[PDB]
Amino acid sequence: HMTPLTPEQTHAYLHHIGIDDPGPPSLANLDRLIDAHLRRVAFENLDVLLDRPIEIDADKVFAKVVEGSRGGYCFELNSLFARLLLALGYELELLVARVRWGLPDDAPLTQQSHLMLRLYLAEGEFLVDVGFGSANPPRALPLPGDEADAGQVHCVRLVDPHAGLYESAVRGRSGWLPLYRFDLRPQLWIDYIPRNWYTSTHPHSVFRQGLKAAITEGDLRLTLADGLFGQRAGNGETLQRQLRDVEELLDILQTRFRLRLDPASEVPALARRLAGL
Repeated sequence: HMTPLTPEQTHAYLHHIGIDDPGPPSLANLDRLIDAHLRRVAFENLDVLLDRPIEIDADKVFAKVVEGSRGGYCFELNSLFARLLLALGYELELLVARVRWGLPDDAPLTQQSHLMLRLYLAEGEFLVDVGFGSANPPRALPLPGDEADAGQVHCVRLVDPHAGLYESAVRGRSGWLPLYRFDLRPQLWIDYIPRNWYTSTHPHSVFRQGLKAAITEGDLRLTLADGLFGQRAGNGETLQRQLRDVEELLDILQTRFRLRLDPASEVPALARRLAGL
């Protein structure tokens, strides 16, 4: 069940991401939480690479992220963030999407396989995502946005009114490039159990095939794709560098991505696993 965090949990989470007083529900306050979360809590699949189970129950993700100083992927980060938002008094529904990022509109259908959130504020409805990784938006997106506003590079658009089909997209030269497409059917939390099981254990899951990590630092979105370290200014000049050795990779994970890795029970096994990347 999707129930809010406890007060003690709320406090600790807020402190972890560097917000002292979150203020009452509003778009400005929501954006502050989102921005702080993207800078503190990395998107990462390290546990999947260690063949550790990804558990999505509240207390388990809480302990991993807040108490353990680790990140996770969409079913971990967006569910835990949803529970914080519920505890802060926001009103939301869970949504699910089919991921299209980096695919031509020709490519076949993809699985419903990303969790994101629909927020109902007095001032309008917003799509909220802190768990999409490299291409994650830096703020809450009005649902839908305004395609005529050039400031809105990320934009939610109704693409098939008949089918109630929306996309979260980014402004391209050749048109809008979808991150993912979805309809507005609210989701029950238990229906993400098979979705999470699939991404964490299915041998064809992209999360089992290499390292993927992302975090916001300064003006930049930092990413790792296996040993390739990227820094994207967000309008999209990106500098990239192949990391030289596992030692460099491990140092960057612990510094730039802010991950706490146990020197005995994690780092040695990770050094071996990452060496092939």
